[PDB]
Amino acid sequence: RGRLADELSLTATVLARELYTVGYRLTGQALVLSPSSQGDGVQGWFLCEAGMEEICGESMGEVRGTGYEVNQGALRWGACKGEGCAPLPNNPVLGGDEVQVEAFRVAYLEGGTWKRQAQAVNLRPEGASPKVSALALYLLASVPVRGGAPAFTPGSTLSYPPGLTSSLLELPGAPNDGRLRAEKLWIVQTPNLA
Amino acid sequence: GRLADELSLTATVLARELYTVGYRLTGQALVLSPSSQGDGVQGWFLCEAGMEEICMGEVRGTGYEVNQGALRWGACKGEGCAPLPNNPVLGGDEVQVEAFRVAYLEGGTWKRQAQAVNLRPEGASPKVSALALYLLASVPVRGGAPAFTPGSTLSYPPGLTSSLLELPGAPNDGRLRAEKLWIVQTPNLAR
Repeated sequence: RGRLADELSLTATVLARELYTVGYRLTGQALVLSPSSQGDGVQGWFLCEAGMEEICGESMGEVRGTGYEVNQGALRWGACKGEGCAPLPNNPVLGGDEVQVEAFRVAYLEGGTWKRQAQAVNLRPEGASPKVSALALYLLASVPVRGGAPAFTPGSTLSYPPGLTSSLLELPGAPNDGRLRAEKLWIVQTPNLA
Repeated sequence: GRLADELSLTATVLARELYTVGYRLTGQALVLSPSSQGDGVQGWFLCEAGMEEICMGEVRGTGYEVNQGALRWGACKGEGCAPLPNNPVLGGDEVQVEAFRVAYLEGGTWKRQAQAVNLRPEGASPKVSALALYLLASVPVRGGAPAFTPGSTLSYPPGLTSSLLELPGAPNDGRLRAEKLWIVQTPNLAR
């Protein structure tokens, strides 16, 4: 609980709902993961079925894309239509003001091993390549608080699934600036990529 | 602003959920319960595998209302289940949610009144094309903020008004206030 924790929970509900659908009834490129020291990027595509997803409203039987990235302390989102469309991530989700997003990490689970590396998933009639069963997403954010907060250790509040470690996620340190910090790790199943 | 961003995130969560109300459902799909003191909405839909994590071939319910300065959500499983709102979405502490309102669009006319939507194989009764949702929230801010007028920042569609929504006043208590109006299309309730 806490205002910032509640905002991170909202953010996770938005991203999880969107990413669960990636690959849905799709042939071709379904996911691209672009981890970097500056923040990770994730793009995904899926086929729209009428009635299921709001953004599909005008794209029945058509491919849609989705993308998330962090830039200048803000997590941003974009959406597009068309096979292989490049989302432009210009819609604010969280941060870039009082709230600073200090880390955004995405790892993936392939055959029981967690990885964080450049990766593209292609769905072929024979199957997915590689087979990705889940994504792990991590956010660290900070905000000012009158009187300061004690120094926060990223990773200290997480419950990891089997095989996932702070070392893989490359969690940053926290600058000694008195700000209130909160973090969130969440796992999103990706049955359409598996 | 930070509070505006928190209202945007909340709107996204609610929209994505309410858009699915009525999906492949026969029977009661939606109940709207407005009041001058705050609105409630409940809805039901069929779960199809691979649509959502929480979901196969079973009816689910979903509900929202404000209680004690928090917008809360509830869920249930089963035909006719009551989704008792039991978890905070936004507010209930530093953030206070002061108003939640839901209106509906029926044949070109925006309405806000007690209403249930029923779905039959032939179609919906009444035929609801969209919902409009409104939130007002406040937070403390060092140095205070000026007096806010609810409705003052909204872009309304034609026929939707502050009077229709029964928007409240705001006290001149120095808290920072923000509001959001958003429209959710409801094609499953329009067929």
